[PDB]
Amino acid sequence: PQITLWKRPLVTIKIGGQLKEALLNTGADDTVIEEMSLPGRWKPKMIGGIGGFIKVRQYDQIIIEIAGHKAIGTVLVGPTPVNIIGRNLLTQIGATLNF
Amino acid sequence: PQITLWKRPLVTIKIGGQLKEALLNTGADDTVIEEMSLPGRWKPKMIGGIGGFIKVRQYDQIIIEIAGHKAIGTVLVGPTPVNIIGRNLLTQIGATLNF
Ligand SMILES: CC(C)CN(C[C@@H](O)[C@H](Cc1ccccc1)NC(=O)O[C@H]1CO[C@H]2OCC[C@H]21)S(=O)(=O)c1ccc(N)cc1
Ligand SMILES: [Cl-]
Ligand code: NA
Repeated sequence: PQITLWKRPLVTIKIGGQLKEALLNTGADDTVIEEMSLPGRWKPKMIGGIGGFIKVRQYDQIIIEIAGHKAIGTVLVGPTPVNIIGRNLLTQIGATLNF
Repeated sequence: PQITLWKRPLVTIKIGGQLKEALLNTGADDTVIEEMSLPGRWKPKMIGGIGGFIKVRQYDQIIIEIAGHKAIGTVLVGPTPVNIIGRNLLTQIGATLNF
């Protein structure tokens, strides 16, 4: 796809069998999803956004489908205003910015 | 150009006579720049993301040069940790996400 930016670049994702909406976010180093259950152990992470730093749960090697594209990588879980797909998974699906 | 997302998509911008580095941010509706003076009227706004909200000044009809391409639109000025070029200006330079 070639996605223009007149609207939010929202796509459907699938994680743990569940469809969710998420924003493709070139401004995010990391993928951050709202509270949900994920398998395995997690490790601590602090991430800094516009308003300050927060604690999140870091899960590694999570299978996620993004707009029909398969990715396997790190997902952060915490109080984000919207689910965000960051560069760690945008690279896996081959996304680029073009102008 | 085509910008890969292995690293943060940083570009040079010219705004208010000043060169700055900024992040191309498809996850942001509005452009937000670190504290600086801009001409004309403004009004206060609150914007929020991970870690909460910050108060900014909203300036309308500001010209920015983004990696060489001139665009005009609203610029928010405030204590953002990173200068961010949001969709409101990315659209004007014809930026798309491709995968
Ligand atoms: C949270 C998003 C819905 C919205 N944001 C833009 C977003 O891309 C920020 C943009 C950004 C980038 C760096 C620092 C602050 C904000 N990225 C961000 O918080 O990413 C976090 C997850 O990965 C980590 O990598 C970057 C910080 C972490 S935001 O900065 O909160 C925001 C809200 C409204 C406007 N107009 C502009 C920005
Ligand atoms: Cl267009
Ligand atoms: Na103005």
